[PDB]
Amino acid sequence: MKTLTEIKQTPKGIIKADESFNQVKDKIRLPRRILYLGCGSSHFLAKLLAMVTNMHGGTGVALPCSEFLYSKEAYPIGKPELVVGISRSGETTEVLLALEKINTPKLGISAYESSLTRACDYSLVVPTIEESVVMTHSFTAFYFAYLQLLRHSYGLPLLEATEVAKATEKALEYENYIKEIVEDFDFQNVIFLGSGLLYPVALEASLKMKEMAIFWSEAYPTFEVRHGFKAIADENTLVVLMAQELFEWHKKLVNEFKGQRARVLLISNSQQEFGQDYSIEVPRLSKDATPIPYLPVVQLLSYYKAVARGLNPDNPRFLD
Amino acid sequence: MKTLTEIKQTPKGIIKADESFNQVKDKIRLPRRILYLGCGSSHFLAKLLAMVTNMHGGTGVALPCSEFLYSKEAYPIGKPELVVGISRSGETTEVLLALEKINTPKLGISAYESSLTRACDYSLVVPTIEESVVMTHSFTAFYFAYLQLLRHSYGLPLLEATEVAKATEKALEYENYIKEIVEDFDFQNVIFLGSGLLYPVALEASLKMKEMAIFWSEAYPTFEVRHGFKAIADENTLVVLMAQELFEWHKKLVNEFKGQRARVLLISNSQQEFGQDYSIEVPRLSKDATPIPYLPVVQLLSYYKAVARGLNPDNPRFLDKVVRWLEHHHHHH
Repeated sequence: MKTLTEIKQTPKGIIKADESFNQVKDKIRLPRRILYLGCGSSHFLAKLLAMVTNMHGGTGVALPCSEFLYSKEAYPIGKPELVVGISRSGETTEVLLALEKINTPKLGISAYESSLTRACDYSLVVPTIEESVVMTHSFTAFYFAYLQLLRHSYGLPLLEATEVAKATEKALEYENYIKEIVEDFDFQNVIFLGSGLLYPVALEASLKMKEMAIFWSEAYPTFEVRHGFKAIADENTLVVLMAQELFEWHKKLVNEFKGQRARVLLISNSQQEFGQDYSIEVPRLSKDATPIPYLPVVQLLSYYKAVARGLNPDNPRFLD
Repeated sequence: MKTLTEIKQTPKGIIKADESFNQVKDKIRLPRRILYLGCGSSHFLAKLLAMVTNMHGGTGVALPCSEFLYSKEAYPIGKPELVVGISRSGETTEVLLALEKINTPKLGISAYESSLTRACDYSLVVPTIEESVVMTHSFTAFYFAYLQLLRHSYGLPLLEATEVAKATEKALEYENYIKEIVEDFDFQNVIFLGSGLLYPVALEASLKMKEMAIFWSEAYPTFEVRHGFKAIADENTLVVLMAQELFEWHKKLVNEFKGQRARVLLISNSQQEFGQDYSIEVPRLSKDATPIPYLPVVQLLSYYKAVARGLNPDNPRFLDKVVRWLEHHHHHH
């Protein structure tokens, strides 16, 4: 199955991403104020890219293309120096249409030379090929290429792509364990939790669940979940807590979910024993690269839950 | 049930909101750059307040208080001229914690004089009383109260509280029809849709479903749902599409959901035949005040779905009336 093969191509995708970055690094100088536009997974990727832009001392704003089209007055757009359009195919109509409205320099991110790249001042084509309807390793690949480009543009040191790729290899090693979780626990809904850069990862993981498994999935900033959303967590809920650094509040939060009889998978960059039901540790990376190894974990989890439900994640109902 | 009663108090909340505004209008001038901080319902309210700040030509940013505590560098915060903390009780620990780290002027929005109001430079206290763990009419009252303060600060005409309140009187007259939807369709999940100011209303509605009904509910910017999310809508799904203005893309979207066998409830300020299964027309208002009548409606829908499932929305399982943490990690003495 394509989806699984493509998830497992993640380490090679990082290497391709570094190559794509290198090809464009002197052609494209990312400015400080950047607007990011995408749909579906590419919107959650836009959010991630906006976050790292802020983290490096710029101003990053993301919104869905249709909100830019119909409700831009409601959003803190300001005066971006660059607008980034994102589409895996490069043929997403809404992205093309949003960018047509814009006279600002534009950059297109895609897996293909496409309408999108051909409509922009600049293009970052990351040739991670996916035949699945569901975006997997391309999300991660686009993210890494853009990370390097941002770092290069802001005069920061580059990351070591071999090191990042290796982190995703170590994450993919948890495949058999992830299978086991899906076998051990017949969960009926799932809550993904993350803060900062792990929040868009939570949003994307929850989308993988919807698309691949037609499943009840939710995503929240880590501690925000206590404020009413936790009501839907019980003995049939898996809570996937993702954190780069852990502190006493995460211990309490795991225990609060366990008190409602939910089971907790803790995914972290650091060993921490909070009594969680399941644990996956991924290698520590720089602050900005940190989310990268979490992606193939949640992609594998989503894939195996869809297969358990007798579904084909390569071509989901209703989806183009 | 206190929650029904409190939802029905929405008109009276608008008047009280107008009076809280009048009490502070000459003491507080809102600037152009404002950060909004809240949690749960008050976070979704913060998103609404940020949006109207942008609409009125300022810069409004909103994030959950815990994201400000632990991940603020990820957000386009900038250099706000005012930070607004929101908490119905005024005792939500994360609001106090976030505000303590801020040196800029601070405004507290609460239903009570409280830790929050004491910790801020200025306070917008709106005395809507709610006994339910679930926030309802206080959301709408705080919203209207702040909307006045923004227009006043920005030298704009004030809204007419009386007209806004009558708008919600009309919305509430849909109570019977709302039960009928619930009686009619045993839906197993719900998707709320809205664009701009109606998108936070969609998030809030979907939170009311979680809290009151312990139910599978989702919320999206209207046309964003098309990108993969629509996969979970089938014959067991109610799609609640809310829109001020209605156009051709709205028609195609309705039909796309119909083709998946879902049923559609259309809440709008007009009466158009788009193929929907259910229809609710709410009074038209100024563009910023437009979301106000939609709130009672989705609160009623959540309430009636809860009651049909035999649940108690005044005191949902697990939920805490005030969401708290130990505030000071060492008691200094």
